[PDB]
Amino acid sequence: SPVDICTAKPRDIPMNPMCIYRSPEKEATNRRVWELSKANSRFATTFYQHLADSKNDNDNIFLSPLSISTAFAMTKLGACNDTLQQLMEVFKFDTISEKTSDQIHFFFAKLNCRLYRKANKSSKLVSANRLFGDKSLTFNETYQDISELVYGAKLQPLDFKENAEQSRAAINKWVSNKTEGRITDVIPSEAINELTVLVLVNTIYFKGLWKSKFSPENTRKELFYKADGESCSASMMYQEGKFRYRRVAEGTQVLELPFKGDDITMVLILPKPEKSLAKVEKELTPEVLQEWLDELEEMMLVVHMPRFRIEDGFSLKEQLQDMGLVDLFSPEKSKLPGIVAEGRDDLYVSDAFHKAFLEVNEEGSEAAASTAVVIAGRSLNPNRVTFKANRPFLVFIREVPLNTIIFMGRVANPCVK
Ligand SMILES: *[C@@H]1O[C@H](CO)[C@@H](O[C@@H]2O[C@H](CO)[C@@H](O[C@@H]3O[C@H](CO[C@H]4O[C@H](CO)[C@@H](O)[C@H](O)[C@@H]4O[C@@H]4O[C@H](CO)[C@@H](O[C@@H]5O[C@H](CO)[C@H](O)[C@H](O)[C@H]5O)[C@H](O)[C@H]4NC(C)=O)[C@@H](O)[C@H](O[C@H]4O[C@H](CO)[C@@H](O)[C@H](O)[C@@H]4O[C@@H]4O[C@H](CO)[C@@H](O)[C@H](O)[C@@H]4O)[C@@H]3O)[C@H](O)[C@H]2NC(C)=O)[C@H](O)[C@H]1NC(C)=O
Ligand SMILES: *[C@@H]1O[C@H](CO)[C@@H](O[C@@H]2O[C@H](CO)[C@@H](O)[C@H](O)[C@H]2NC(C)=O)[C@H](O)[C@H]1NC(C)=O
Ligand SMILES: *[C@@H]1O[C@H](CO)[C@@H](O)[C@H](O)[C@H]1NC(C)=O
Ligand SMILES: *[C@@H]1O[C@H](CO)[C@@H](O)[C@H](O)[C@H]1NC(C)=O
Repeated sequence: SPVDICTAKPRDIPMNPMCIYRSPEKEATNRRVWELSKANSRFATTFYQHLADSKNDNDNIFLSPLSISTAFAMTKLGACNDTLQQLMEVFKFDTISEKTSDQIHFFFAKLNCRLYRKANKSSKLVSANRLFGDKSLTFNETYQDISELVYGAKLQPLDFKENAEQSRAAINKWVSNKTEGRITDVIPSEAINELTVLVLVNTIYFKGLWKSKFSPENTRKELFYKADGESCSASMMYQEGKFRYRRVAEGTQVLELPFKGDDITMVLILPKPEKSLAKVEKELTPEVLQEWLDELEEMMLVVHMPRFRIEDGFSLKEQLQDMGLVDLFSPEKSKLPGIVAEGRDDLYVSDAFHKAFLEVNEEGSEAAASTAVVIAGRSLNPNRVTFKANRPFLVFIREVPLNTIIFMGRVANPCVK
């Protein structure tokens, strides 16, 4: 073969983007891949807190932080100066020993190969990345080749200048194809206009089978009482088995439900019966979570968990700006000269969107998500569909061997609307 970046060694691919940043001084590939995972999780939890804090406590939250990271790592390929430094610091890519910014993508390809280049039994875990550039412009060749080489991202030309809305529909349909119909409207209406230069897209799809499934015979319907609202119907599944469990500080229950193969698991964090999720969420760090996992012991238990689905869609502009990502979104100060032929400097991100889906039932779980960075479109207002319910719990879908948070969120409403 020409190249499988997966087997390749760091001194093989000539992965040399426009600008490089050196992180201040504060196997080697395998240890760096483990370091990338910690970065992603610190980004995950920190990002989670800002998102949580901007939403109602009784509303659902669901996302793929990995997706986001990937999408903005692709965006980082043509960044420069403070925009390059900001991307590095916000996604915690500057927490790895290797100071070079160009090295990050290499380990991200390693990480991605481990994740999605096995296709391991009863654990469909696939990912697709794509760049959608205006059809009249000329993209830097090095940028295109590296984006394809590292992220598997080809550049599909779309007429943004004359057919913006047709282009948006084309991108949403591409995302729909890669997520099995789960993600249908990543880009919201009017996000893409006539001046849109490029859209960077990531998508992840999961479908797992439970290692120990619930039987539909034992599933029963029961009334769920919303915050102040009325009641709704929720389908509660039941099962009795041996699960890795632990009740940590303050009556906080941590339960792990493995997927066939044991490489991918779902983790549930339920706050004490009366208490809220605010404390757990406020003190939520990667290290806290790792401590909890380390305290888990196998144990016979009865599991009552709902059969449900939750979708969540939002802009990421607010939260990332608050986290330190300011330059990228400013027309005036954004620096992305590695994308368009002739090192073009007037590009900035107008908005970035995320749409995630989660479905849990008797046979297993299925998740999907998509991130999309729009360069030079219109910046709109986050259309909030605040759906309040009660007594929420945390959900995490992780890859065990690779220390990776794929999906993450809060299920507050288990009813079927
Ligand atoms: C998104 O769009 C896609 C279309 O663009 C949709 O995909 C369509 O999905 C259906 C199934 O869901 C699929 O049917 C299968 O077709 C198989 C193979 O097609 C290939 O045909 C020859 C060889 O067979 C290839 O050379 C040819 O190019 C075909 O198509 C390409 O296939 C690749 C993958 O092989 C495609 O996908 C890419 O895959 C890569 C992975 O590296 C990555 O995930 C990409 O992201 C992904 O895009 C690519 O789209 C295709 N390229 C081109 C240029 O077209 C059949 O082999 C298969 O049939 C088996 O299954 C049935 C069902 O159970 C059995 O009954 C059959 O017998 C058969 O089983 C076999 O039986 C043998 C006995 O003879 C036995 O020995 C053997 O082991 C096996 O058991 C099945 O019919 C469509 O082909 C596919 N469309 C296209 C155009 O390919 C997708 O649904 C869309 N998603 C949404 C949500 O809309
Ligand atoms: C496309 O981007 C590549 C880098 O990703 C540019 O190539 C660089 O060219 C300048 C020459 O002045 C030097 O910095 C290096 O020789 C090249 N590589 C690196 C690592 O920077 C190339 O100029 C860009 N092409 C266009 C037309 O914009
Ligand atoms: C960053 O900006 C300065 C000027 O603002 C420029 O001279 C330099 O080439 C840029 N990139 C790096 C890697 O410093
Ligand atoms: C994972 O298990 C199934 C066995 O049929 C298959 O998809 C694949 O061969 C296995 N993955 C690897 C890494 O071999």
